Amino acid sequence: SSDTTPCCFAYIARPLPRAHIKEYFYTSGKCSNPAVVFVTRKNRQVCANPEKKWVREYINSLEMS
Amino acid sequence: SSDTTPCCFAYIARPLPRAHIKEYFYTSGKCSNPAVVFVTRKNRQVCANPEKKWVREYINSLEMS
Ligand SMILES: OC[C@H]1O[C@](CO)(O[C@H]2O[C@H](CO)[C@@H](O)[C@H](O)[C@H]2O)[C@@H](O)[C@@H]1O
Repeated sequence: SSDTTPCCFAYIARPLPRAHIKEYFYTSGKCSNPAVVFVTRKNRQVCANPEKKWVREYINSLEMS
Repeated sequence: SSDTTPCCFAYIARPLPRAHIKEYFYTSGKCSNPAVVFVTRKNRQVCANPEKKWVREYINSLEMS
């Protein structure tokens, strides 16, 4: 794209409360870091590390319904 | 909110209409590519090459307020 695209340069260090998260997306593969961005129920966006167990677990849960 | 950072990975190929732009900013030094972002009246964030004459001219005009 010739528009900006979001990248993550820090990850949240501890799990967000699951119940506060309603969506996720992956940042572009063009970014220097892989990242998951969780979207909260107050529509905040939070960067997280795909390598972490809780992150993969949250993703699996979000795809379950 | 958001802890993502906007980055640019391609530049618009032709000059944006000057009339459509309401401000600019430089992308973060965290991003791998240097870029100017022109923000349009409808809030597009368009990436532009800081080396191009039209980009520098537009910046200079925005700084004149
Ligand atoms: O139009 C969608 C998309 O394009 C950007 C470009 O970075 O993000 C994409 O990057 C990768 C391609 O490397 C794709 O996974 C994916 O479509 C996007 O993350 C971005 O402007 C836009 O989101």
